[PDB]
Amino acid sequence: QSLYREIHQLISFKDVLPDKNLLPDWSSNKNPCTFDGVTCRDDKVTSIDLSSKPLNVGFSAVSSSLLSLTGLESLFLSNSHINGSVSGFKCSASLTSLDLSRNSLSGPVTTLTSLGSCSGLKFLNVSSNTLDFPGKVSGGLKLNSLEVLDLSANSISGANVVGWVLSDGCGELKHLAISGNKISGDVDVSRCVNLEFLDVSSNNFSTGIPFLGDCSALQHLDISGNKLSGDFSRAISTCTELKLLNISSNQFVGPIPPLPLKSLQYLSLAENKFTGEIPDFLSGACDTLTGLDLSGNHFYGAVPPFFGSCSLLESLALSSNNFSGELPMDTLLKMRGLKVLDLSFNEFSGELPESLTNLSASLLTLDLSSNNFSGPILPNLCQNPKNTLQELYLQNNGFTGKIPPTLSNCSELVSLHLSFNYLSGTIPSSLGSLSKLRDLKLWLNMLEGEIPQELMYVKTLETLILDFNDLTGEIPSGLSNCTNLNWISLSNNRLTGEIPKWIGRLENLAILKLSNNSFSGNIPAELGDCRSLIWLDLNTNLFNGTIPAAMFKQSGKIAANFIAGKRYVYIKNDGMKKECHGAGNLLEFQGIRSEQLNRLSTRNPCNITSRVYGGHTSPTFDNNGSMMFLDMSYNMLSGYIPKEIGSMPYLFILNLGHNDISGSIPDEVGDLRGLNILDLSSNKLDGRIPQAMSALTMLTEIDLSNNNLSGPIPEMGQFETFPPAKFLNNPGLCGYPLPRCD
Ligand SMILES: *[C@@H]1O[C@H](CO)[C@@H](O[C@@H]2O[C@H](CO)[C@@H](O[C@@H]3O[C@H](CO)[C@@H](O)[C@H](O[C@H]4O[C@H](CO)[C@@H](O)[C@H](O)[C@@H]4O)[C@@H]3O)[C@H](O)[C@H]2NC(C)=O)[C@H](O)[C@H]1NC(C)=O
Ligand SMILES: *[C@@H]1O[C@H](CO)[C@@H](O[C@@H]2O[C@H](CO)[C@@H](O[C@@H]3O[C@H](CO)[C@@H](O)[C@H](O)[C@@H]3O)[C@H](O)[C@H]2NC(C)=O)[C@H](O)[C@H]1NC(C)=O
Ligand SMILES: *[C@@H]1O[C@H](CO)[C@@H](O[C@@H]2O[C@H](CO)[C@@H](O[C@@H]3O[C@H](CO)[C@@H](O)[C@H](O)[C@@H]3O)[C@H](O)[C@H]2NC(C)=O)[C@H](O)[C@H]1NC(C)=O
Ligand SMILES: *[C@@H]1O[C@H](CO)[C@@H](O[C@@H]2O[C@H](CO)[C@@H](O[C@@H]3O[C@H](CO)[C@@H](O)[C@H](O)[C@@H]3O)[C@H](O)[C@H]2NC(C)=O)[C@H](O)[C@H]1NC(C)=O
Ligand SMILES: *[C@@H]1O[C@H](CO[C@@H]2O[C@@H](C)[C@@H](O)[C@@H](O)[C@@H]2O)[C@@H](O[C@@H]2O[C@H](CO)[C@@H](O)[C@H](O)[C@H]2NC(C)=O)[C@H](O)[C@H]1NC(C)=O
Ligand SMILES: CC(C)[C@@H](C)[C@@H](O)[C@H](O)[C@@H](C)[C@H]1CC[C@H]2[C@@H]3COC(=O)[C@H]4C[C@H](O)[C@H](O)C[C@]4(C)[C@H]3CC[C@]12C
Ligand SMILES: *[C@@H]1O[C@H](CO)[C@@H](O[C@@H]2O[C@H](CO)[C@@H](O)[C@H](O)[C@H]2NC(C)=O)[C@H](O)[C@H]1NC(C)=O
Ligand SMILES: *[C@@H]1O[C@H](CO)[C@@H](O[C@@H]2O[C@H](CO)[C@@H](O)[C@H](O)[C@H]2NC(C)=O)[C@H](O)[C@H]1NC(C)=O
Ligand SMILES: *[C@@H]1O[C@H](CO)[C@@H](O[C@@H]2O[C@H](CO)[C@@H](O)[C@H](O)[C@H]2NC(C)=O)[C@H](O)[C@H]1NC(C)=O
Ligand SMILES: *[C@@H]1O[C@H](CO)[C@@H](O[C@@H]2O[C@H](CO)[C@@H](O)[C@H](O)[C@H]2NC(C)=O)[C@H](O)[C@H]1NC(C)=O
Ligand SMILES: *[C@@H]1O[C@H](CO)[C@@H](O)[C@H](O)[C@H]1NC(C)=O
Ligand SMILES: *[C@@H]1O[C@H](CO)[C@@H](O)[C@H](O)[C@H]1NC(C)=O
Repeated sequence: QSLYREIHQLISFKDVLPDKNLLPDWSSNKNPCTFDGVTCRDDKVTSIDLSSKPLNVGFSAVSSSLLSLTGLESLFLSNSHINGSVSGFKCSASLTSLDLSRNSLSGPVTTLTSLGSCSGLKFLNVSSNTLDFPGKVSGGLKLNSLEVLDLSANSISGANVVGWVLSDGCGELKHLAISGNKISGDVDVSRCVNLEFLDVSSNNFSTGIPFLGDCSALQHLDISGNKLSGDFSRAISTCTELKLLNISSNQFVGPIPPLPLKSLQYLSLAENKFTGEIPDFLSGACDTLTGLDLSGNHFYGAVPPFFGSCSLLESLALSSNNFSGELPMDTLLKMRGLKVLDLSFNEFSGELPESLTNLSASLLTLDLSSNNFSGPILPNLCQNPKNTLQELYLQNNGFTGKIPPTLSNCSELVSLHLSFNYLSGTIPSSLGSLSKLRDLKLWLNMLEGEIPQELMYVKTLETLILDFNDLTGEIPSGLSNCTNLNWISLSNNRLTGEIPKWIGRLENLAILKLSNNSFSGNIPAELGDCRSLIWLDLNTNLFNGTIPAAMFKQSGKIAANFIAGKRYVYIKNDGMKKECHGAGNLLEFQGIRSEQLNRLSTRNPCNITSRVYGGHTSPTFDNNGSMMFLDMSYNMLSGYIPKEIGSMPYLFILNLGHNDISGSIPDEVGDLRGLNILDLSSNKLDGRIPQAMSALTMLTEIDLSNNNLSGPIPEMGQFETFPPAKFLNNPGLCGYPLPRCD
């Protein structure tokens, strides 16, 4: 046996794969110690790693072939497209680690009890599978030799499952993760005297806090992501060695209870309902504290002063509370090690004390957004050379004055967010010297001047958001270089010129919003060479010419992906203030408060109060793909609607109102089976509403008023839902909701 067995066992596995090419250098009459994925010691196989290879075989193929291999010590099959479920099998006494994570194992978690045939198994990872819990609890896992067990991200829903895992003993257990399930009930790890790591986060625990007993070895405790309301302080009081405590995203209330700080490195109480003010007793942790997160509560007060002793604190998150007072920098500068600072969403007032520039060479993220500050953006900022700052967020404050050009000295800057302020002046050209910047956001300020040509010197830029400023001039040609741009927005400015034809060279452009400006010219067919475009808002401009049929070629071959994951707001235009134009205004909204959109009142006649949608971007498709949004109302368009208009299936919205468009509504509009909004009012359209539109099943708003249209209204579909107003000022038109055809 020995070799003969080793090779015949491995090739038998290979020979059951559906794609034997996945193990190309495995072969007969050749030593396995030369195989990719194999590890050998002294010419004997000791480990097999076939992770991230789509083997597409059942576990039964693994147990008989690989797990029975004599002398095998570890098997790694993570993300290897193994399905089926565990059953009994001869398991060599040498196997100590099995990793079956990110696979499709199924069935009750009681299947795992048969892994007890591996007398030496100490590390089991079956996370990110689909194991469920038998409706009823019974027996135990009965793998009481394990030191490490990860059951996370399965489909386990039940009560006292934790009790089940540990029923028959846990003396040896050192690491237990069960996050990402729907487990509820009680957690009693008091008999697991060696437990050092407990992750019961993102579960369905809503009763009591886990019982930890002596807690004489616990170093990592993560109970975040539940609905826990209780007295965790009592439960963790005896925990002498705790290094990390994450209780975020729960239902905890009240002031900060006492804690064991003698070894605490990370502490998060975020996303609860704690009240009060940072107690002084927390100073005892500054000897060891590396990360603090108090964000998302109801705390108040000012950054207490003892934080100077927190020399080790690498990150301070205090956002979304009721903190106040000038920047307590008298303390911050003592934080030699601080690298992330986040005071956003408080009421820290006053100006920026000039001594900030020192901390700009140790920090990597500075977030003062959505506060009450006022005063100039310190020009001397980033004077201390070797400025490592990567992100600057000062939006939604009371900051006034010119945009400092010194900001070009933060050579490592990747995101600059100064929106929602009262910043006057021009946009510094030195920002072009920010060779790594990806996000420039300065909308709703008082920024005069033209858009710097020097932005061509930024080969990384991705987003350029400058709405609601006093910008003037034309679109700088230099942006043809920013190949990676995916989100340009210049609305509510006084820009002029024409949409440059080189707009098509940006194969990453997903969003282009240019409303309430003084642009002009025929719309460019080149926009049809934008393979990422899903959002094109051109309303309230002076464009003219007819509509290029060629701007709809990419429909069907779009893949929107670069765009997903950014906080936004969509403001639906109410059909009330005729002074307000467009379907709606989509706007980036990272770090700004929804409660400050009223600042637009003096800049926009739209009654925003009614409609404000938001969230984080989540494109609907991935391949396939087509434009989702398309607004061009309140321009000087004319000619006939190209029948290519109806080639965008994922299209939600379509506004072509208040123009000079004629011809007959193409019968392709009925093909837009995702259409929720359709505006074509105030035009010169003739013909009949194509009965093909009766196939539109998702129309929530339609408007065809003020045209030369004639004939019947489709009695099928949704046209009977809509009111006469949406069909008025069309003499020939008849049919309910209009009068019957005489
Ligand atoms: C059970 O298996 C699962 C699935 O493998 C496993 O969960 C995964 O753990 C890894 C780390 O072990 C996670 O990936 C890490 O994630 C963060 C960013 O999210 C990074 O810190 C890590 O990158 C570091 O390491 C890289 C090389 O190793 C470096 O290039 C890099 O600079 C960083 O230093 C790393 O990517 C992963 O997200 C999870 N979850 C998944 C994949 O769903 C789990 O740990 C296993 N359990 C046990 C007990 O081993
Ligand atoms: C997370 O845990 C909570 C409580 O720990 C679970 O909520 C409870 O779920 C049960 C099981 O479905 C509900 O029972 C059902 O209730 C109604 C009457 O309320 C009745 O029609 C059914 O016969 C059934 O017994 C129970 O009401 C519910 N209790 C609550 C919400 O207070 C919850 O389901 C768990 N999972 C999730 C995903 O939240
Ligand atoms: C402390 O606890 C918090 C809350 O549990 C941890 O933040 C959480 O981090 C996880 C990944 O570890 C995030 O999960 C992912 O989230 C998205 C939803 O946005 C989802 O698509 C994925 O399925 C995935 O689960 C989770 O969002 C995030 N939660 C929050 C509120 O930010 C944090 O990492 C913990 N820190 C430590 C040091 O333990
Ligand atoms: C296109 O952009 C321009 C410039 O932002 C908008 O003009 C300005 O619009 C706002 C919104 O209504 C006006 O503010 C209002 O002013 C009056 C008195 O001035 C006051 O009673 C209201 O409470 C409100 O503050 C602003 O005056 C107005 N002025 C000028 C001179 O342009 C325009 O409305 C935008 N159009 C669209 C459709 O968004
Ligand atoms: C589209 O408009 C351009 C530009 O005209 C100017 O801007 C318009 C929005 C409108 O306000 C006009 O009164 C402006 O003059 C037209 O191109 C020429 O524009 C020049 C002035 O720049 C004018 O002397 C010419 O007569 C215009 N037209 C021609 C054929 O020479 C353009 O014609 C307009 N229409 C189309 C279909 O392109
Ligand atoms: C790509 C991303 C940057 C992001 C914009 C999208 O990913 C976003 O999520 C989408 C799919 C959102 C934004 C605005 C929302 C519309 C609100 O404006 C209405 O008036 C209603 C009317 C009606 O309620 C119907 O549901 C549709 C519609 C147009 C809403 C639909 C979903 C939205 C379209
Ligand atoms: C495990 O996964 C495989 C696919 O990876 C499943 O087998 C396939 O089942 C479909 C059903 O139509 C067939 O068309 C495929 O040809 C099958 N694959 C083959 C024969 O290689 C299998 O059913 C899954 N389930 C289990 C329990 O293993
Ligand atoms: C908590 O937020 C409240 C508002 O909800 C703040 O109240 C105002 O704070 C300013 C600060 O300059 C005072 O001038 C106002 O007088 C306060 N309002 C009232 C009605 O008195 C408050 O500052 C925050 N609380 C703390 C403790 O910082
Ligand atoms: C950081 O700021 C300093 C001071 O403003 C800059 O130093 C000057 O840089 C310019 C660049 O053209 C040189 O011509 C000057 O000679 C420099 N100073 C002196 C005294 O000669 C420095 O360039 C900035 N660094 C950046 C933006 O990376
Ligand atoms: C920015 O774009 C311009 C064109 O708009 C680039 O001009 C290039 O010049 C080089 C020689 O320096 C030529 O080989 C290229 O053909 C030109 N065009 C392109 C698209 O590369 C300019 O180099 C670009 N770069 C910067 C830093 O401005
Ligand atoms: C915010 O700043 C303004 C002046 O800009 C001041 O009147 C106000 O009291 C400050 N505090 C709050 C909580 O808004
Ligand atoms: C604007 O919003 C207010 C909020 O109360 C609403 O009552 C009012 O009718 C709206 N006005 C228009 C013109 O839409």
